[PDB]
Amino acid sequence: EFRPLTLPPKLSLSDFNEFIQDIIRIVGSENVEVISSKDQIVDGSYMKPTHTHDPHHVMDQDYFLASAIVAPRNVADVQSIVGLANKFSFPLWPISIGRNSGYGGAAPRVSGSVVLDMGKNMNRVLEVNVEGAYCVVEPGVTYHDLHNYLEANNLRDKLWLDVPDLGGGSVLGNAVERGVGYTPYGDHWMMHSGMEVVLANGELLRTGMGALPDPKRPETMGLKPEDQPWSKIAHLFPYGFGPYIDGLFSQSNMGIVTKIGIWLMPNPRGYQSYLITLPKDGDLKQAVDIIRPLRLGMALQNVPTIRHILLDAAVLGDKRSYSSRTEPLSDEELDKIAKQLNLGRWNFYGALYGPEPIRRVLWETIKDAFSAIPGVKFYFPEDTPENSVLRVRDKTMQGIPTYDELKWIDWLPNGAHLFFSPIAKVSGEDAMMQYAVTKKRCQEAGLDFIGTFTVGMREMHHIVCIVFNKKDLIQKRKVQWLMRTLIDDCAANGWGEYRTHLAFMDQIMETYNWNNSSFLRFNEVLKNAVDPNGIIAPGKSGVWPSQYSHVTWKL
Amino acid sequence: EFRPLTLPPKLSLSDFNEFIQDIIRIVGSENVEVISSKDQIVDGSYMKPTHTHDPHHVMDQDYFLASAIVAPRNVADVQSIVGLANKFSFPLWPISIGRNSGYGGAAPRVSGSVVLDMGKNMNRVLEVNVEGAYCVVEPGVTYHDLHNYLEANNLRDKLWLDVPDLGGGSVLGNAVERGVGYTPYGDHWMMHSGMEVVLANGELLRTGMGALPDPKRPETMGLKPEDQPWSKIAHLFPYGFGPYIDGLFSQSNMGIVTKIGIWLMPNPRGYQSYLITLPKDGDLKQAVDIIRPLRLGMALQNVPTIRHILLDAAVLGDKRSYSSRTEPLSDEELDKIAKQLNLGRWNFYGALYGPEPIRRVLWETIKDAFSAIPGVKFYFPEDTPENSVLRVRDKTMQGIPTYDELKWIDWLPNGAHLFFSPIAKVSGEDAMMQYAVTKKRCQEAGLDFIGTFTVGMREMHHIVCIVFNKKDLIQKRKVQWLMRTLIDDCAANGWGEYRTHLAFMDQIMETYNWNNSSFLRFNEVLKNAVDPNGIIAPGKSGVWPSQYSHVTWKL
Amino acid sequence: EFRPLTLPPKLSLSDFNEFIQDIIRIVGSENVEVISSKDQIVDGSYMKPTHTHDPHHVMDQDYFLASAIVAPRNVADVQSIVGLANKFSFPLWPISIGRNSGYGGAAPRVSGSVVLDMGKNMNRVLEVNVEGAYCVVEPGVTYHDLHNYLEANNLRDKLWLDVPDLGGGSVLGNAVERGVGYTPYGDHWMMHSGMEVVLANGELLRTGMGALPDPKRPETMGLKPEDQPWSKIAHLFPYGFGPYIDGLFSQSNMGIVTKIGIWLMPNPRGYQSYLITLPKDGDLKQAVDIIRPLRLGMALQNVPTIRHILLDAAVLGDKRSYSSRTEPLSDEELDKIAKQLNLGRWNFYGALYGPEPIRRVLWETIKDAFSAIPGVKFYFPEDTPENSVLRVRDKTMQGIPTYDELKWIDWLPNGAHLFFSPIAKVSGEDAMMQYAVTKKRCQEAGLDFIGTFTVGMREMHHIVCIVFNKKDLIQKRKVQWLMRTLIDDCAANGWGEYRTHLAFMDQIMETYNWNNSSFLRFNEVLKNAVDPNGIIAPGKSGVWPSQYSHVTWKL
Ligand SMILES: *Cc1cc2c(cc1C)[n+](Cc1ccc(O)cc1)c1c(=O)[nH]c(=O)nc-1n2C[C@H](O)[C@H](O)[C@H](O)COP(=O)([O-])OP(=O)(O)OC[C@H]1O[C@@H](n2cnc3c(N)ncnc32)[C@H](O)[C@@H]1O
Ligand SMILES: *Cc1cc2c(cc1C)[n+](Cc1ccc(O)cc1)c1c(=O)[nH]c(=O)nc-1n2C[C@H](O)[C@H](O)[C@H](O)COP(=O)([O-])OP(=O)(O)OC[C@H]1O[C@@H](n2cnc3c(N)ncnc32)[C@H](O)[C@@H]1O
Ligand SMILES: *Cc1cc2c(cc1C)[n+](Cc1ccc(O)cc1)c1c(=O)[nH]c(=O)nc-1n2C[C@H](O)[C@H](O)[C@H](O)COP(=O)([O-])OP(=O)(O)OC[C@H]1O[C@@H](n2cnc3c(N)ncnc32)[C@H](O)[C@@H]1O
Repeated sequence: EFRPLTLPPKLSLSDFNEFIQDIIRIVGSENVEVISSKDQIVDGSYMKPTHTHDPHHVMDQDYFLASAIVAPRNVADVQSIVGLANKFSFPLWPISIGRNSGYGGAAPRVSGSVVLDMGKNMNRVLEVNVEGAYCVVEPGVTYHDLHNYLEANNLRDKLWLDVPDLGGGSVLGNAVERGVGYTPYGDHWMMHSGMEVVLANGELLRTGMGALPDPKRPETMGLKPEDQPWSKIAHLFPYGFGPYIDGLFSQSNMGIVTKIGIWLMPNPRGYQSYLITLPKDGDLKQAVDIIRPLRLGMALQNVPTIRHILLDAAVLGDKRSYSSRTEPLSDEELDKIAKQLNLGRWNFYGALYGPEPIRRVLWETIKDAFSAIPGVKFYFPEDTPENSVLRVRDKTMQGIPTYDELKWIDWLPNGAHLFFSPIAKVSGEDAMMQYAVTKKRCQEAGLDFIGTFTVGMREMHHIVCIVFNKKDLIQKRKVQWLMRTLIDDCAANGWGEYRTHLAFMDQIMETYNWNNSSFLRFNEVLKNAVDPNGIIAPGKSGVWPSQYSHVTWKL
Repeated sequence: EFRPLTLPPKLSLSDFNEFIQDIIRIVGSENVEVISSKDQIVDGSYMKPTHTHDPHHVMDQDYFLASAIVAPRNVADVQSIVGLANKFSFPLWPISIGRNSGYGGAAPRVSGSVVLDMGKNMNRVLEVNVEGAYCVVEPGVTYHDLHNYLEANNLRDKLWLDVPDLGGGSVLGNAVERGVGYTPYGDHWMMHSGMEVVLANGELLRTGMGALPDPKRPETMGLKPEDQPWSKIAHLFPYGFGPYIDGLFSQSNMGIVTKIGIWLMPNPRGYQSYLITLPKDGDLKQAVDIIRPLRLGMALQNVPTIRHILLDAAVLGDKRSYSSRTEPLSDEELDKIAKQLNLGRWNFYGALYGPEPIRRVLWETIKDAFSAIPGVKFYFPEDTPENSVLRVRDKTMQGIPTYDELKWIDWLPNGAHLFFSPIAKVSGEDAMMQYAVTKKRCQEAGLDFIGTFTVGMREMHHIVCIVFNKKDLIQKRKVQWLMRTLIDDCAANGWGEYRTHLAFMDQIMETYNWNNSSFLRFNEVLKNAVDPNGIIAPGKSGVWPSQYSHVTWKL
Repeated sequence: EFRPLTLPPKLSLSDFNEFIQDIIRIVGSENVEVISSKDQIVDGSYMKPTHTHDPHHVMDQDYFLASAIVAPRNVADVQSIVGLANKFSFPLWPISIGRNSGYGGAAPRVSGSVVLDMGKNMNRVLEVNVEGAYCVVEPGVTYHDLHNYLEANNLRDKLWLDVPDLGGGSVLGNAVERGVGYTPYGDHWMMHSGMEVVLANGELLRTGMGALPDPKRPETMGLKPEDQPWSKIAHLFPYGFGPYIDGLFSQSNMGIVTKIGIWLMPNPRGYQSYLITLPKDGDLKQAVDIIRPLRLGMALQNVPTIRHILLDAAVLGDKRSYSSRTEPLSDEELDKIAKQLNLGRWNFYGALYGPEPIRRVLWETIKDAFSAIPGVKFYFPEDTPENSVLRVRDKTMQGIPTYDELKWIDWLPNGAHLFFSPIAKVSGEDAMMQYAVTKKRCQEAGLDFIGTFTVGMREMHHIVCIVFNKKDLIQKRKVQWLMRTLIDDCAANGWGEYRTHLAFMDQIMETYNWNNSSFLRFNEVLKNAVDPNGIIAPGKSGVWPSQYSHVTWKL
């Protein structure tokens, strides 16, 4: 409790101690973990994450690190700490889950900060409404939970989730992060309606229609604002009236979110998952010119994703279990692998939704569509092996949370994922053009290119999956080089990343430099006005309170 | 030029004069119209709007009024004036079109303000890209234009708009206002990607991916930031990286928008409009419980709208041309009218989109769906008269801009529309429950209830259409009473309005009072930080720069 | 001493401790009670009140609560603490008595505050002057005391008090609260002349003529300002010269009052109390049209009060001792009760004052007046039973303090009074019109309407007496609902409450919203200027120092 390994800025030890003390004096000694010595070395697991730092560590492991961690027990709690963080100018690092792995996990941008483990005690499914087809959750509600909640309330037969590759993340955190999932409810952020947050001054706020208060009633009298129910329309319409501010709340540091309204997808009455294996590495090109109008025409239902063989392969076994060769794999061993598995070089998964008479037609147009690609082959989970990736993806394209993809995090003995994610047009050319670049460097990096193009409706997210050995300093540096390098090129070409690890937020935000950082600047102004003190997650999205030296702080 | 009828606050005449002078000294005498005497009495037309005030005037006609008007010729212009408005603390009232009729039109919230007729000279279709299925426009681009643009470039066969009941409004303004249209691209605001605005400090900003700058090239050298092209992804992905600020830009006074990226809907390959007449006033109830899961299942394509007989009737002829009776019409004369027209009490229009094999099925489920409603009857524009509303709605549900609905603005000799628009759940009950309230007051008001429920996907917008005689002070007051009254009740019931005339922004913003105006307050803080001086449209969405007395200002 | 259960805002534990320490270091350990654990559960009694909170608790019992309590021993003391409250920004909650029960008692608006038990040691009758017919008192002087003081100085034969229903309250506190009593000296606040208060800066002030200092004299040399006598005219004329500021001192948080000049009523030379029972519930109507011109003509002497049967009945026995029926009593059981007691539905008490030749005439006009009401019946305490309410009221209408009315606080097993008190015109219509509303809700509330119209000379105070069970959370919520509900309606009708419990000060102050809170705003400005720090009773009368989030604070 007395002497963490790292103080936040300008902070005195006594102050830390007092601050930390009052905090124990509220959330309970149970709710706080002070980080006193390096024996923190304990990185974690995906099963039970470390909140102190970056598990997959690229910089010094100990580089981005908490001074201590706090489990607020309830909103009022969050409110009080904000007060203290304000009294002492101790800044906070709020997190729901811990899982922002491949992005930094629980590690705070600024070291010596306070990690606000929000999900610990705030695990509630506040509500699930069928007629509205939505749910309301706390940070702590992981996807699996949100799911089991449905199962145990026999709702599955009426409403469905939308999960990301992994089952464990916070439904809530992922949404503010603007994460991605598979069904037609894939765009997480967009699926929200009505949120709540403890702004910096410690004041509570609820968005959109969340502002229009539920009328009064004998049963609702005297409940803290926090515990008050919401208005009817709160979660069925996100806008409200006048300035639509929710966005200041995603991937920013404008506030601490306590709750959120997530739309649920009504069981559609028909579902069919599949694969369309692509034979040549260059097929990736025509496939896109293909996938393009189908998605826009909505012939393409959920989010199409087109996987690189190894992703699947890695999902399948370690790199070693395929070729004990320190260098990266030859254009040739892939094909060999591509065949060993019955996959392509490129591997397109999707799903059809609803009444079969329409699923049937759609498939015709698609199946019929991808036919111009030679050696193309179509499948249904049944037409494939038991360890089959497509197997998992079927649960996936239907809200069922897996955990199997993690295994690809295993390719290299010390696995640590990291993802580069320039966004590119749905153009086979551009897709190809992008890729070339990406791969080339992975090469240069001593790296196996590994990645996928998830298809947005009018844009495409290229996720370069960089595993790397968390213990080989030589490689990690190679990775940092690679990273920052790719960032530069991408932008050189006009492609921005849309999400990133802690260590690159800056470089990333700077790419977005039109008219002289005009945007960053605007932002700063707003962060200032609202977080006069910088307590809330300074450095996020590379945004810094004036209290922070851009000089001492950026990277 | 010398002596407008109204000065903005704390402004001296000399100052006005100097301010106004320098302004002529840039935009040209052509670009400015000084409002010197009441002979402004000239209200307008929909064909060529008055910018000085509120055409359909509820308060004193002259109540909300410009001191003068200015047509910025180009962005730099807008930038300079901002400077002047800042030099003199003269505030501005930016408008694209002029058409915000039923909301106030060109009338500025604060009188003596400067009306910034943005659309006058900034009429450009900057771009339309087919592969992206989007366009980029200036305030001045009205819908008809955006349309004729397609026609004259033979694009109609590939891309389609999404219009509101009327053809003339600014595509751009309507979007920031969060307006509504008919096709599946009905949600205007949501269809935007990449915008540009002159913030208050006069600095330019482009959102999302608009921040990621187009790489350099010999042909783009030396163009003002304003004239620079955009990045590839600029208009195909709205988010960018870090804080998603676009929303601060809709229905707010955070900035002056110069341009915007609007998604275009690719010609779908099949379209079928229709009507399903509802016989009993109470049918409105079951219809909704009906429409509800179809929209969520997406069986329901574009935005369903369920019209009250009179809307159609009024679209059809004046109230007099149906019953010279100063009082409002009897539950009975309607039915009589409902029959005279072949319509119902309630009248549901929609459209099917794409390949007939799917249109066909959909219609079955729908046609098949509404069958539980007795006396229900289905139609295609062909199955109806030539003056038929459905005729117009077919052009409408397909991006073709009409002008015919205006005629309903004619019901009462001096027609002036005004709309009340509580938002309610897609629940027949609630729908009914809402309505009751609404109508009851229209009664009390000496008013014909006239309205419609446009169906949002998970919420429903009830548009009460209040015509009223712009010259009968007795009635107008009745209307104000009605208004403010309805506002109170609605909220009493938990329904917020989402858009409103100038004269009620306040009352409206106040309904949104959860946790003590927590939201309004937050907003104010942001407006402050960014418009330290209050020049930009103070009072909008009922948000006021501290420079403004809430005491002297609210209503 | 070390760890109260609640800190005031932004306060650190060490600070509390230091603050609390210095305070012990002056007023004595005897004078302070630190609130360390929930074992505070001890609500109290009317005989010896709890200062920590709200005895009759509507919100969480523990909702509004002290951090500790302090008994300043003398003014200098009050002055020093003010200093400390200022040094630490610890705010204060000053109280004389503790009895503000049905309003909150000793509970501070803001929890974690310091309760300033002023009356503990400042119990003095500083003076009673016969020729002036006034007295001067400290907070601690309860009414009984002020009375016994007269008895033991044989003054009763020359001067008389004016008590409220209860004997125990602070004569002083009740006056600043603008309380009410029975004789012609019923308007407490108005009976004051010359007061003294420790303003926020810790500086002492004496009002009106209190400012004109008593000339110097050998015997008065060197006495603290506090102990200095007053000028002659100090207590016989309230105004002084220039701005009449006393009012900033009643029901506000502009200062801590240490003393006050209260006018005494000279024994009048004749007194006769009585009752005029009203038979029908609707008699209440004509009675008022009756009582109206008599009061204005002054035929009506003291404050007439017209009681609802149950008040008397409850004064008489518990509800159970009349009808074991969880629901509220039938219009019928009342009449039955009304008869069981010899009372009416409505029950008008009063008194005649002075020389019999005039009392005699008055009574004629009155007796003669109420004769138009059928079944009307007149009485003198003698014409009634021993447990008779009128018995008590005779002592009452003559300054003699009872304690018997408390028993009505007993109707329901866990008794807790609360009072709603819209003010209405002296119009039988309005009176009736008001009542209807009030009762209707009590209904809805599962509540027995219980109340009375005390007649002001040109306005009438309707005191709805809500008992309710302090342990039944279901009911309490019902009460809050009821409350806030009634508040809304009343105002809907144009009736304001004039006094209220802690938990509604806000809702109440907001009703008073003419011209946009113009008044509240003005007030705030003044509180600001004078209590730059907010230490003095923030939130009172719903007025909050800018140091206080209206967002975090209101209700
Ligand atoms: C390891 C991994 C990650 C991954 C994968 C697959 C694997 C094997 N899939 C594949 C993928 C990856 C990236 C992209 O772009 C697409 C696909 C994912 C997937 O399919 N879709 C995704 O969107 N992400 C995937 N990820 C990444 C990762 O698994 C997810 O992003 C997790 O959901 C993140 O973890 P979680 O524990 O939910 O978040 P947490 O550690 O709590 O941090 C959230 C961040 O947001 C802010 N924040 C969080 N909570 C709050 C609160 N309460 N208030 C305010 N802000 C909050 C913080 O800044 C925090 O840093
Ligand atoms: C008369 C009428 C109106 C109408 C109708 C039908 C009729 C007969 N239909 C039916 C309807 C009405 C309301 C609702 O809610 C639904 C349906 C409409 C329709 O089908 N859908 C609509 O969304 N609106 C309809 N309306 C209302 C009206 O016709 C439209 O809202 C117009 O599009 C508004 O006029 P326009 O000329 O485009 O706007 P303008 O006068 O320029 O003002 C825009 C406001 O927004 C801000 N703003 C505008 N330009 C800028 C710029 N450049 N920068 C910054 N802010 C800007 C301003 O605050 C301005 O006040
Ligand atoms: C329980 C009850 C209450 C009651 C009753 C009858 C019963 C059974 N009678 C009937 C009645 C009730 C309400 C109304 O409107 C009319 C009639 C009362 C009566 O006949 N007349 C009344 O005026 N009130 C009656 N009340 C209510 C209650 O009994 C009285 O209001 C008491 O006199 C209040 O208690 P007391 O102990 O005197 O006050 P205290 O707890 O010290 O608080 C006073 C408040 O004023 C401010 N304040 C107090 N002291 C100071 C000092 N020294 N400086 C500055 N401000 C001070 C504080 O804000 C404090 O909260």
